[PDB]
Amino acid sequence: TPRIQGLTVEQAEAVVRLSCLPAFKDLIAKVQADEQFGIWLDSSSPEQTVPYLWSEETPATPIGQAIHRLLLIQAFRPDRLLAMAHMFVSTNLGESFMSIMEQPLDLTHIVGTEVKPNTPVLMCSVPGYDASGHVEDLAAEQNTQITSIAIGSAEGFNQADKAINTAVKSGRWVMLKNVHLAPGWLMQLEKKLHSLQPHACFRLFLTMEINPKVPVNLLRAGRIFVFEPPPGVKANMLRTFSSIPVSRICKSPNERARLYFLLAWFHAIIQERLRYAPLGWSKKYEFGESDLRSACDTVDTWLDDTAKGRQNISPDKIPWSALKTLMAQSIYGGRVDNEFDQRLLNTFLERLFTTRSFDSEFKLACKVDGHKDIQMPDGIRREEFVQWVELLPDTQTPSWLGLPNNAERVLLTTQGVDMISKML
Repeated sequence: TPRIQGLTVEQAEAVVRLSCLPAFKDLIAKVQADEQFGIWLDSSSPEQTVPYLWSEETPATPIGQAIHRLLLIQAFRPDRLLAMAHMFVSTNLGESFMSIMEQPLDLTHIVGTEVKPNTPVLMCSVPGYDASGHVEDLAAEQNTQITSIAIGSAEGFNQADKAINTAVKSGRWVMLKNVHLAPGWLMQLEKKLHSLQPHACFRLFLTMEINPKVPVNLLRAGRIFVFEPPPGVKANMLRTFSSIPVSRICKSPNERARLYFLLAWFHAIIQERLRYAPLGWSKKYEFGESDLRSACDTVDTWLDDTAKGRQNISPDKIPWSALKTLMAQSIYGGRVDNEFDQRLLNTFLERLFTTRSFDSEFKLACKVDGHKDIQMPDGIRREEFVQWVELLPDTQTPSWLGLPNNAERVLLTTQGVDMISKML
């Protein structure tokens, strides 16, 4: 592994890792002859501007050029490997091959026609996301009665059996909540379903969170439907503001809405900071909806005790140290194991939760991309806050979190080496 100027040791190792094939015998010579090679290495999207580095004697096919680009990128810039696998499959299978999935999933016709009656609609949902909105939208759009139930008891078992016996003849779209908590009942449902003769309009939605306790034969005979919470600080804040009711945030005093906005921003920034582990947190915790609910109850009761029904209080009147200590030691620092992670949560709360965050000068996230800054909306109402989070920029660098801007890059290169291993 030599030290090529402009190439890292890993890049030279990957050059050796591909250099057993006659397309790139003199790839070191080609790279050292390419003057704009460093500029291309610094490019934001190098896939569309791959320089001519493959050497051959014949006019190569577009698939050959695409795989030459893939070879060179795994040599040099492995971060863009997933996006150029996207355009590589676009090269040899059409650009509209995956254009349905870089697009919100059209569930309606697919579940109405492409799903067998005897194959239940496996309603997979990652924890933290609830997909009952989709089945409610479907039920509203066909305008028929739907029995959405929660399976958590023997009475729930009996009602589920009665509803299944009704729906197997009525042809109904029936959703069964949190079925992953009863693996034995799920096994019973599957082994009955394999012998069932369902209606041509009857399908079962099995809303589950990711657990390895599910029946493998149900996964055999199931129409899997995996969703995710859409990535984005904006998406997390909109989800938080959709879950939080309007009355609770509009209730007096008028700084309660600002405190809830601070809570939503903090929860969104930590939850988005989970997905860039290990640099965000040293391990993946579960900052969930119950954690947000505990935080909301804490701030609600402490602000109620402080204000005692006052329609306005001073920015210095708010128990900032009380909320800081409750967050860091009981709400979100309880699951924190390492003291380094505890200190990190403390520094988040020191920056965010303070009395200095009620003026126009303060910034929610300093040095976004080194030059831009984000400032709080000065409105005092939930409508103004939700308008500010609607009108946020679509771009979201890791400096929004506080991670350096190359956090997305290191996540991409870890995803690329995982792509290599998973396809191996």
